[PDB]
Amino acid sequence: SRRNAWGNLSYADLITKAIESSAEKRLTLSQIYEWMVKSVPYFKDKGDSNSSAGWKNSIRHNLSLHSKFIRVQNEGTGKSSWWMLNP
DNA sequence: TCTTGTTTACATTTTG
DNA sequence: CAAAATGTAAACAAGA
Repeated sequence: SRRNAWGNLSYADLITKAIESSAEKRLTLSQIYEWMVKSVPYFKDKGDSNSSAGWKNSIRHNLSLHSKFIRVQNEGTGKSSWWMLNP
C-alpha cells in the first residue's frame, strides 16, 4: 500500500534524487520536471502541462519551502534559476 | 499569457 | 501527545 501513486518517496525526496543525478549537481526548475517524467513511471505520461499542474505546483512548493534546497544564480539571459542541494 | 517563486490554509500522517 | 511533515489547492508578484 503505497503512500503515493508513485510509491513512498516524497516530492522533496524525489527532487533530491533529481538534483543529485546531475553532473554539476544542479538543475533549473524546467529540468526537474523533465527528470520526473523520464525517471518516475507515475509521471512518464504527465508532461502535458495540460494534465500537469498539480505535481508541478507541489514540486515548486517543496523547492521554495524546505531549506534543504537553495536557489543559485545561473548566468545567462532568459535562463531560470539553478536549484541545488543546500550543504 | 505561461513561468517562476513565495506564501498561506487545511487535512492527515509521521516523528521525536 | 505535540511538533514536524506532507500533499494539495490557491492567491499574488515579477520574469520571459
